[PDB]
Amino acid sequence: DPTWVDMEAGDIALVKSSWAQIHDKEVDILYNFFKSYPASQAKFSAFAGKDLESLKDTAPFALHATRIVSVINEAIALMGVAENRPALKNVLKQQGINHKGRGVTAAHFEEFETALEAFLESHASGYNAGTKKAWDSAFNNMYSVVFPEL
Ligand code: HEM
Repeated sequence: DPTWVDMEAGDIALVKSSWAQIHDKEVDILYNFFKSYPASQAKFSAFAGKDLESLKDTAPFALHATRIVSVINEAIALMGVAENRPALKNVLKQQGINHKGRGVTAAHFEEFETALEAFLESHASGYNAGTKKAWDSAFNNMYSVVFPEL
């Protein structure tokens, strides 16, 4: 599994600022994920077997979208400060523990990354190779803690 490599401060800023451009698009982020990975939608109790076009703009869909984004928001808020590293790692570890119980794989997390990258490329103004590199570094570090729990 990946090895943690401390992020540069500028890369942390690139993640926080590009995130801020999409974090109020929770429903669209979830829709993009399930559109790109229908097999992931099949794992969800509220969504399996339902038509994705029907699910958008319903409360159960916004509810799950908000839950995911709540955790991402917190994790990204905890980045950049040494005294917050234990708290950040505990958020990440708990998500790994919780998802282990749901049969979610390392590749599934990478699929979520792939879809988010495409969404950031579509919606974050000024997205470029540096933005991509910064998120790659953030995901590497997330995986270093999450993958061993899966
Ligand atoms: C950064 C990525 C992700 C985050 C932040 C996240 C977060 C969450 C949260 C907050 C919940 C709600 C229950 C709880 O609070 O523990 C949840 C449930 C769930 N997640 Fe994720 N998740 C992520 C990625 C994934 C991936 C890649 C999959 C695989 C397809 C997945 C599948 C599920 C399933 C099946 C549930 C349970 C739904 C249910 O009980 O009906 N998650 N996740």
